[PDB]
Amino acid sequence: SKSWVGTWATAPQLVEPRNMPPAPGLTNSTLRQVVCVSIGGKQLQFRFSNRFSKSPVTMKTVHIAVSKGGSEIEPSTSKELTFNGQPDVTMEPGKAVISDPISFNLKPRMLVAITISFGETSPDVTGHPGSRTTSYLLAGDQSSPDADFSQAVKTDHWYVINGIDLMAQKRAAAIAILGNSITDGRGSGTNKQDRWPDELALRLLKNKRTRDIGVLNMGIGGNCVLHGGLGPTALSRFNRDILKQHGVRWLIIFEGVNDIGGTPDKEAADKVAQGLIAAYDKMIDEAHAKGIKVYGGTITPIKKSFYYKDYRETARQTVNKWIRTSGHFDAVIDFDKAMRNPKDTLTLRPEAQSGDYLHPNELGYRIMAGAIDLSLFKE
Repeated sequence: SKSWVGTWATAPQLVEPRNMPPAPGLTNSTLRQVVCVSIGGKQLQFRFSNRFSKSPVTMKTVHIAVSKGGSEIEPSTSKELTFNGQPDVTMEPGKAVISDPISFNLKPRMLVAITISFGETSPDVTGHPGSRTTSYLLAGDQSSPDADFSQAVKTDHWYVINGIDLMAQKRAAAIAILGNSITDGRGSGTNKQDRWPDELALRLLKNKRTRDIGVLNMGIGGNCVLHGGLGPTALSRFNRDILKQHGVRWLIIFEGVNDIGGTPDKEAADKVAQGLIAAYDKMIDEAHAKGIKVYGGTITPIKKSFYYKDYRETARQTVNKWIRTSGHFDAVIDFDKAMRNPKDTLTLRPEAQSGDYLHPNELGYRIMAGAIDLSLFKE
């Protein structure tokens, strides 16, 4: 009568050199990370990824606890994870591991501190650079609940952690979201957990009908759908990051601006527009074959940003016209109409953007989530 449903996830990639951990590095060190769940529950599993590493990675211990802000925890809440009964586990190159199930009082929107003490690690690190959240690193094995991190090395990235799922009855389900920096939260507040999917999670949790619906943010900063970009492309990662999640009954696709932004002329931009349309249809069909409904987000404005060219704007309009009028998506989430300036509809609302006319700010992400009709998520 219960099955696993995702409550938090982050999309993995190979970490670029500029986003690598500062000294003292992960090997033989202890890393504390904070995540903000959506739905709550009582029995959890934790997922860790080595998908983009070519060496094994050993976690000597992993503890979970309620975060009190910053690097501090509520120590009476700390619990150790196990992997086939043992505290330590080694992830094979390119593979993930899932913890044994663990009882934990997980409340909606709880901040969970995950503390990993590592043995040997891989210099090609699997992680999520755009965490929008500070992590804390100490040399050595410092896994005690009373360990002092107040002075740990700060790094605004996530490493290794991949998901939290919980056991839930049939009414619980999750929304998975595929996107780029506009979804994983560039322009959102660091440690404020206020990316647009967070704002959606908050709206769902306060609406009694949707209170058991979780949110899985699979945005990747700089991501492309078709080719290039940062991290694996959306097409490449679709099976892992979307189809293999637990309890997903809806997918939001909101991605493609980076593909358009990378084009050097009209012919390349028109080709990208058609490629994006084809990619959307492929992903829609694959999700439908797994019983998942698919909602399409219109690509938001680019004028006044570094990406703007007249031929790129034409491609953006071609894509948005197809999203709005093809009927291939099960519904349309019109982020473009929510975010565009009423007085200059080709640009973002000035007060709702981060300064670059491409990435929204916190107000903008609130506006975006507020524009989603919650009746799209029914059981």
